[PDB]
Amino acid sequence: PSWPQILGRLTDNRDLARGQAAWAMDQIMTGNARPAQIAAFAVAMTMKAPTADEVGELAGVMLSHAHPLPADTVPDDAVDVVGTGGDGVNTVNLSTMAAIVVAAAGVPVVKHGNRAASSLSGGADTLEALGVRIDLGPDLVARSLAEVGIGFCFAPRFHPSYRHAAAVRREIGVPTVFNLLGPLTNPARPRAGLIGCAFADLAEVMAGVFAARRSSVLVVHGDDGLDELTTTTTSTIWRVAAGSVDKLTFDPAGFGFARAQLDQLAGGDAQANAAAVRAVLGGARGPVRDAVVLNAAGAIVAHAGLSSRAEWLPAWEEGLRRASAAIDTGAAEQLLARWVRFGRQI
Ligand SMILES: COc1cccc2c1cc(C(=O)O)c1c(C(=O)O)cc3c(c12)OCO3
Ligand SMILES: COc1cccc2c1cc(C(=O)O)c1c(C(=O)O)cc3c(c12)OCO3
Ligand SMILES: O=P(O)(O)OC[C@H]1O[C@H](OP(=O)(O)OP(=O)(O)O)[C@H](O)[C@@H]1O
Ligand SMILES: [Mg+2]
Ligand SMILES: [Mg+2]
Repeated sequence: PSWPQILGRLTDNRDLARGQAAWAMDQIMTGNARPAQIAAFAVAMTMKAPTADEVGELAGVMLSHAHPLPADTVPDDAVDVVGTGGDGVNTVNLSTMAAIVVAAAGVPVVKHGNRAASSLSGGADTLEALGVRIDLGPDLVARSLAEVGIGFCFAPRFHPSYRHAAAVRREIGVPTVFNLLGPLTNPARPRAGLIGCAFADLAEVMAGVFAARRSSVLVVHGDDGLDELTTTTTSTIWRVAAGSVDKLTFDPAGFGFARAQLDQLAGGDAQANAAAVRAVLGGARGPVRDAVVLNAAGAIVAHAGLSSRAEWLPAWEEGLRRASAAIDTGAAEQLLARWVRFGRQI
């Protein structure tokens, strides 16, 4: 296999042969690819229309190189709440806030995350500003998960070999298939997730990757563009269970949610977004709480889907009760405090 062969096949608008995407990602991850080759590959794959098989190969290589968590430290029902980013909206950190709430409801959360790429403050940035340790290695993440109920896998800590691809990703500015890989490469490999995708035309492919792994995942794209379940309008959900993908449209109005405006969800710097987390966890009502509860509920629905018995509407009703209760009882607020204390005590 070679760069001219793979790039030629992609530029000819052909799906790659089995193993080719994997070979390429492996070249990229082993420092053997020129930035020009990485960029050509990312761009060519994106414009060809990536297949689930191809993206799966990419994510598989990354996982094969990632730092794993210690044996038997991640429960079978752990969940992730993470998105591609790239929605261009600069919101409050909805996935991060939802993840705290989900963990406080008693669902084990191992969240994959990163700093901002285009937004003013990404999940990792806001967590850091809240006093949460984002730098923990495999052993200490496993401990955070066991002791606090949530661990955060900072992508750079667990995927050091991806630095070459990351550089190119940042240099070229344009979203590509690489923008899908974060949510697909949680090194703890949780089997459930609420997974945001900013790119409507790539969400189905993301869902196919999770389907191949037999994860229970809702891949979500707000019809306003959010890489989250939105409250401003409907969201498209690619529902993954039992190895197949179902496309659904989701309407919060069905659950008594009032329509919000996008600017009601707007974010600021790390300090402002940290303040927004504190506000929601302290019981402040309004648009941000609503979107947090909705997304927390969706992650709980993904978790419910790990069972073959799971029913969609009962799961949403239970997810919503559980997310609201986790905030209202103070569990979410306390969990954050305990998470901060945990990190200060290593
Ligand atoms: C130094 O910057 C980094 C170090 C290690 C990893 C990553 C990284 C940057 C990005 C990124 O550019 O956002 C990134 C992304 C992404 O969303 O592109 C996805 C990933 C990553 C990384 O590893 C897991 O899957
Ligand atoms: C928590 O409840 C769930 C979580 C995740 C997925 C599903 C789900 C429930 C149902 C369901 O309505 O029994 C469901 C159905 C269905 O049987 O209509 C079909 C699917 C699904 C799901 O994902 C792939 O295609
Ligand atoms: O700068 P952007 O490309 O727009 O990305 C914004 C954040 O979105 C993704 O994280 P994540 O979904 O984990 O959560 P946060 O905003 O939602 O809570 C990404 O890793 C960034 O941290
Ligand atoms: Mg998000
Ligand atoms: Mg977002």
